[PDB]
Amino acid sequence: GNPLVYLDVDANGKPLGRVVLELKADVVPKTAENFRALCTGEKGFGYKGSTFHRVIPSFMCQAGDFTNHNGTGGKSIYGSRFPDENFTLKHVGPGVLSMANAGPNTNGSQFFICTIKTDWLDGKHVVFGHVIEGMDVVKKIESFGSKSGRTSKKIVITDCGQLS
Repeated sequence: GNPLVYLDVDANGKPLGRVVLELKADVVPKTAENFRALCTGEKGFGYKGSTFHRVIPSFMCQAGDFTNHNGTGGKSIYGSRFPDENFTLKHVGPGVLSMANAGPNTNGSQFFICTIKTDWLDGKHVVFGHVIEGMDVVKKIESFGSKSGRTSKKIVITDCGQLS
């Protein structure tokens, strides 16, 4: 079936716990495979040791810039960027996992977990999964954000990988 992956997250060097994500490879196989491989690190790069750099309360928590740590970087397993696969899954509520981007067809490695329904992103960001376990961890992360997105704690993905 669809991959299950995990992110273990610290804030200021102390563990918050684990976020488990289901990747909808049935719907968006290319987007799911990218995220899966960046969690395992099997291509020689990926999310381990990187940060949630942009966190906005009552919106979303964004991570995945493992090259520049600030929203300008990241890369996919295919190359620097890859196309929008489809917009079939929608931003229906808290727990949606979706690709951050810089306009059409600019997916790399940055992603976000919604903490509300973000319907205005439908047709603009590729949704590719959702939180299975660990919304409590997501709410902790969210609480360390700000309106500007700047975090008030250093929020690090210390470990990540594939469960199934």
